[PDB]
Amino acid sequence: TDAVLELPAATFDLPLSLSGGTQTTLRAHAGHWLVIYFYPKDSTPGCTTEGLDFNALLPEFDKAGAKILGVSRDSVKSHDNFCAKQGFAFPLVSDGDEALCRAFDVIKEKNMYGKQVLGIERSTFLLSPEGQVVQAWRKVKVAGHADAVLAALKAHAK
Ligand code: NA
Ligand code: NA
Repeated sequence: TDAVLELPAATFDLPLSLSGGTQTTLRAHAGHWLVIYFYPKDSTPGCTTEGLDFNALLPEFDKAGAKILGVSRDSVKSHDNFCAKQGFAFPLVSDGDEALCRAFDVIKEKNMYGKQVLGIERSTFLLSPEGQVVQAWRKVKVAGHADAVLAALKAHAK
């Protein structure tokens, strides 16, 4: 009833490779809120701005018991380098095979260059403590975004 997106059951058990060398799963986050933000490419201007914006709000997400995950299809090593350079204190998922991206339907097509071109569309989601996707943002405008996500989280967590 309150879900805005339905994920295949298997999505929650996908092994998600993280920066730092461990794996997580969405089911492993049961019991707390999870923010999942998808971005197209490590170490580019918009993606760096977005990551820094979430990083600055980490104590506010903590106040709510929430965790954050950033997601792109860059490698674990790329993610480690991005986290170290920028000082990120949350993990990045290396979704190299785009399994998580496809589950959230963030791989979008554009007719460009006389081709059908597929790529990650910047998108964010709020996953409840019981694993429901209760809010989505697609074609994300980076400016103001992390603040808006935090506000929405607070409103939902009540
Ligand atoms: Na970087
Ligand atoms: Na969760």
